[PDB]
Amino acid sequence: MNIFEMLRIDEGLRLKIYKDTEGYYTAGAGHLLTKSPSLNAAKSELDKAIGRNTNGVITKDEAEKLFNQDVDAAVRGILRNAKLKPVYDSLDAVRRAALINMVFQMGETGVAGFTNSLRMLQQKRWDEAAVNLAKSRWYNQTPNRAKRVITTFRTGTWDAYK
Ligand SMILES: [Cl-]
Ligand SMILES: [Cl-]
Repeated sequence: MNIFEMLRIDEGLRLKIYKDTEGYYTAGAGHLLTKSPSLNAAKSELDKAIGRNTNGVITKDEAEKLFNQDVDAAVRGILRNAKLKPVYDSLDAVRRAALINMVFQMGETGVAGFTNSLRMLQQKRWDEAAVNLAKSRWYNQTPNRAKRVITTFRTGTWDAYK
């Protein structure tokens, strides 16, 4: 298992514009297009991201390319973030993937906000961090996925994904 396979299970991969769990226009593997309610604006962003008039439809290769870029950007976002970097550096490989997943889903800013959990993860207090992470809108809105990421941070294994 790895970050790509992990996120592939969490986000899926749709070749048409769709609405995410929050009702926003997205495409591919969780690639957010816009928070605006306009399909047009969505199609515009998609074409600009792909580099062609897509008409709301992309191929698998195109989806995968967006996916790769998005994973690379999450990592780089983590490394550039003063609050995130230190945590990431302190973790083992499986847990780093869990942190990438959260960032991919909620953005660098969102995650940097779990101040207390981050401190706990950095201290390797696994069970504590898991309980703290669960007291959040994130867990209440997308519980199954949150459970999967949380168990990952708790156990340091891919069990929740196998
Ligand atoms: Cl883009
Ligand atoms: Cl869920």
